[PDB]
Amino acid sequence: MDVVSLDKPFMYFEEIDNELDYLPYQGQLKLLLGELFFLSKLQRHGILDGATVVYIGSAPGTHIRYLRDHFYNLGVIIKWMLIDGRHHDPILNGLRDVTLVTRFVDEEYLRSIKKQLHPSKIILISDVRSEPSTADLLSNYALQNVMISILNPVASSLKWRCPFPDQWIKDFYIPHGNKMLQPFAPSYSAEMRLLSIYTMRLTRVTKSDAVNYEKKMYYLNKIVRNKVVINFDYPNQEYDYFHMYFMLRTVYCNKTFPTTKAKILFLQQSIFRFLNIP
Ligand SMILES: Nc1ncnc2c1c(C#Cc1nc3ccccc3[nH]1)cn2[C@@H]1O[C@H](CSCC[C@H](N)C(=O)O)[C@@H](O)[C@H]1O
Repeated sequence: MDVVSLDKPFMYFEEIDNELDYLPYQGQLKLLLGELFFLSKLQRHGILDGATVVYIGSAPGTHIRYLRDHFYNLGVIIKWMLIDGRHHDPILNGLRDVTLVTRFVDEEYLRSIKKQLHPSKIILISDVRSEPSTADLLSNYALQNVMISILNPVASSLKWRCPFPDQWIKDFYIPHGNKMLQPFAPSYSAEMRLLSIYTMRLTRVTKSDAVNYEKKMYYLNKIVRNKVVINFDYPNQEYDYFHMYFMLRTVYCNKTFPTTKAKILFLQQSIFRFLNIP
């Protein structure tokens, strides 16, 4: 891995500044970090407390247990509602504050869960997916807009991977938000998480945006993520660990540590141990 000297990683897609012509249970780690990042940002904004997290497409959702235990141990009052047609990981069983729902959501069912949660704050996390086609994605993203227009969450994190330019169909619309980059994504994934705080204006996505995404993400996965951050004071200086480190320092802990590095190391250790990563 070519060596590089960096002050910070790319945290949002907008920050990628160049382009190029296109672990065990790593998937749970990718979800866990981005959702710890998203929910920790909401905690900083004082809006996570008293909210209800509605996670659609949450199964098996092994990592969600770590998320709940994290905020439960910080004293943050959160109710979870995990909805999926598939059965969740049994490690999510027996938690009074976690509600498991075995159902594929449609418009009608989004209306009813809104009814039963209103007027409580809703935080939406979506990871629904139906290799997928461009029509599958357009259906998925429409459904996610339908989640926002009906559930009207105070914040959302949405699965967001633009369709490839060579499989384009039609321009579509997605919510405004920051496009959060995911460490420990698959080697050449172009998926981000669309993070939005609502104070919902939609954005047109065009075929040129699909070209910009494909090239920016390829540069990120070929060049950026294969670097060693040699100034990085950490047991592992590979970029994805550099990237994970900067996400993890937005996380709160009841425990006190002598240094920030000691805090990130403890958190990473905790996360890997629960996910059974060496
Ligand atoms: N409507 C839904 N509601 C809820 N969950 C849904 C869906 C959905 C769909 C659909 C669909 N196709 C249609 C075709 C025609 C008409 C209407 C249609 N509607 C898929 N999923 C779940 O998304 C997960 C992705 S992996 C997450 C991984 C997870 N985040 C983890 O932590 O491991 C899977 O577990 C899957 O079961």
